[PDB]
Amino acid sequence: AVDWRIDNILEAIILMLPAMIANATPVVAGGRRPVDMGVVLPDGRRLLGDGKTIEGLLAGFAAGSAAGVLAALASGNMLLAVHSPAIALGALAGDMAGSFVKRRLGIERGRPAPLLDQLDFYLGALAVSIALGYTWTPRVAVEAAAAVLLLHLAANIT
Amino acid sequence: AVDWRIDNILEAIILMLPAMIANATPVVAGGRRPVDMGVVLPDGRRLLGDGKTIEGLLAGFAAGSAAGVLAALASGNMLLAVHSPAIALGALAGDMAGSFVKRRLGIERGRPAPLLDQLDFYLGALAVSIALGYTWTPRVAVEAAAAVLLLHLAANIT
Ligand SMILES: Nc1ccn([C@@H]2O[C@H](COP(=O)(O)OP(=O)(O)OP(=O)(O)O)[C@@H](O)[C@H]2O)c(=O)n1
Ligand SMILES: Nc1ccn([C@@H]2O[C@H](COP(=O)(O)OP(=O)(O)OP(=O)(O)O)[C@@H](O)[C@H]2O)c(=O)n1
Ligand SMILES: [K+]
Ligand SMILES: [K+]
Ligand SMILES: [Mg+2]
Ligand SMILES: [Mg+2]
Ligand SMILES: [Mg+2]
Ligand SMILES: [Mg+2]
Ligand SMILES: [Mg+2]
Ligand SMILES: [Mg+2]
Repeated sequence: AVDWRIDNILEAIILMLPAMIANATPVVAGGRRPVDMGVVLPDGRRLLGDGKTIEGLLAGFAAGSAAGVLAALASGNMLLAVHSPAIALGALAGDMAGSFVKRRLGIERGRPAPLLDQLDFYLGALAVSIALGYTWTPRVAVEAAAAVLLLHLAANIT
Repeated sequence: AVDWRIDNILEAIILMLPAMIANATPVVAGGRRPVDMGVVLPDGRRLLGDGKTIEGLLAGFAAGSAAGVLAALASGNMLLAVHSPAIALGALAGDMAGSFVKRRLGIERGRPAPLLDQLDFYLGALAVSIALGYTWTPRVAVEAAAAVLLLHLAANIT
């Protein structure tokens, strides 16, 4: 069950799974057309870099929308099918905002920014869910962030 | 005033100011003897790197202890003079743990790891305060973290 007060970790995980899926899909869908059209800024660095492709955004968005159907059916909350596309967009925007910040700091495309690399999409998606009218408790907002960390390190321990 | 339930941002700021001061002091005190004795690990990277010096740790510890005297006098809570050295140590340990993680990821000494570079000392200090018996609310734990970010970006906007 998902209501407007996100106050347990399973409910956060249901709400956020479209974002997680939107964030993870571009690594398999590939892509080769950069969102930033290859633009370099006056600091010598790409605006976003090659890691952000238009095929990535579309597959991520498509995947997040499809997952929100599953979130809506699993939870009985049909609003999840309407909200999950917007949340997917926030996840995708936050991942790009993180790449933007890495480039401005001189961090080359692909080099690790620990914490930021794992949480940027979560923070964009979280921001959108709040713009949509959801209230998070701070504890469950922290737990979900740590659950994102645990699964990323869970993805790499396998 | 500082009690055992850290539940407002000013009380968190008083408790944490020794850690902030412990974390900031090594950048001026210099230092040239690495904590890691120059050891390189089998992955080819330094254990900690040159950025962690023994003079840094001592000046940081000294500074954090001195600040806890000010925290104890400002708040009327004499236990702050006893706790602030341990909290300073947690701040120093967390900053080293962050450098450790950067080296294992191939991030060279001094290259930016945004978020991690600003929060590692806060997380060590927070861990020690909880080991000491303090309870944080999640909201004030998040606020203080964002206040650390805001001041670091405040340090750089001046
Ligand atoms: N909008 C996106 C997001 C990611 N990806 C693909 O997924 C990979 C991994 O994503 P990410 O780790 O975020 O990109 P990085 O290669 O690490 O680049 P950056 O340093 O900007 O994070 C990218 O290389 C890219 O192949 C994509 O095509 N389009
Ligand atoms: N225990 C410490 C902590 C820091 N410093 C000094 O303060 C500077 C800045 O601290 P920090 O940013 O944490 O070190 P970095 O140079 O960025 O190295 P790292 O990549 O490991 O973070 C260091 O270069 C070093 O001169 C020190 O001497 N001893
Ligand atoms: K990323
Ligand atoms: K640091
Ligand atoms: Mg609820
Ligand atoms: Mg670049
Ligand atoms: Mg990456
Ligand atoms: Mg209190
Ligand atoms: Mg090294
Ligand atoms: Mg640094």
